[PDB]
Amino acid sequence: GQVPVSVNYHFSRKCNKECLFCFHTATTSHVEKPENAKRGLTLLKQAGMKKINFAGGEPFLYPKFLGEMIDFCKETLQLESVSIVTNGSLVKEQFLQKHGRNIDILAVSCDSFNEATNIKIGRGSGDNVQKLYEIGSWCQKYDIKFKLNTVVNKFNHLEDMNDHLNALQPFRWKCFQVLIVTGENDSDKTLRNAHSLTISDDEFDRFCERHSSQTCLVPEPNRLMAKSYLILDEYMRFLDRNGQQPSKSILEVGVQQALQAVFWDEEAFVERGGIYDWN
Ligand SMILES: Nc1ccn([C@@H]2O[C@H](COP(=O)(O)OP(=O)(O)OP(=O)(O)O)[C@@H](O)[C@H]2O)c(=O)n1
Ligand SMILES: C[S@@+](CC[C@H](N)C(=O)[O-])C[C@H]1O[C@@H](n2cnc3c(N)ncnc32)[C@H](O)[C@@H]1O
Ligand code: SF4
Repeated sequence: GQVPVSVNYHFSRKCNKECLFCFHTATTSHVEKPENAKRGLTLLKQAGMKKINFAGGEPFLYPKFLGEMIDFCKETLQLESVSIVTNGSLVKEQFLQKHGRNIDILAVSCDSFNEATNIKIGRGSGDNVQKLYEIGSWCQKYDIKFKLNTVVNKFNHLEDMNDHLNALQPFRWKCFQVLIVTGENDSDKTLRNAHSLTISDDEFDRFCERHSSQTCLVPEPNRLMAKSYLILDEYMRFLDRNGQQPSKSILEVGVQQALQAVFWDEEAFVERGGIYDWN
């Protein structure tokens, strides 16, 4: 069986924002009890997990749970890399002061540095860029690696972000071609429809070209993003991200049997840079 070296745990689906492309929508409000999440994280560690990314959903809607899991994953499990990805709006300095020793990487999602763009996308009410710079400075202060995630879409594919990126200096800048996920953002029956925001291969490439002097840039065209992640849902089942049913929960059948039920393109994972110096 595959070794689940780097795992995204979408532990909640609730979110405070309305990004028009969102591919992990608010279809439930279930979250595992802390004791059960810690058991699941323990099984993943024992199966060879090195890196955990907390996602959703917006993680900072659940700071008590998130802090508990981050402290556990570093202090108890001794994971090599504990990461979070957040829209940044609800992050407070106090959280990084309290839990910063246990956070390896903090990724903030900001798709543009024109505040009109972030508002039209539906992520922001006009303070995302300001908040991003603030979080950048806190990571500096609390010894956290600072990472930026950008979705390249119809509304921002012509933008030039170089001066900002030169000011921010994240160690890692993920540039995702907006991705369609069956059952999440692919019709008018779903909570989103991203079809009107999708871009050509050539548009995505010209964006990456515009930013070719950024050595932190990590591009992810649809080909490399689609099946290259290990994704646990709010019940700690692995998701196939293609319309297939989830696995059974790792808490019910164990990691090996759960992972067997999904496809994970390990060739894609390596090629996109999934293994890196993540502490
Ligand atoms: N088909 C896919 C592919 C990816 N994702 C999600 O998209 C996000 C991408 O965020 P990123 O910061 O790239 O995740 P990490 O795993 O932290 O990336 P890396 O280790 O490469 O820095 C993750 O939450 C992942 O689970 C998804 O929901 N569906
Ligand atoms: C679902 S969000 C969860 C964490 C948090 N709410 C945030 O937005 O950072 C995880 C990452 O996927 C990105 N993402 C969301 N929808 C996407 C899509 N359709 N295609 C590509 N990336 C997308 C987000 O911008 C973010 O960087
Ligand atoms: S991508 Fe936007 S809508 Fe989706 S979970 Fe993150 S902030 Fe919320």
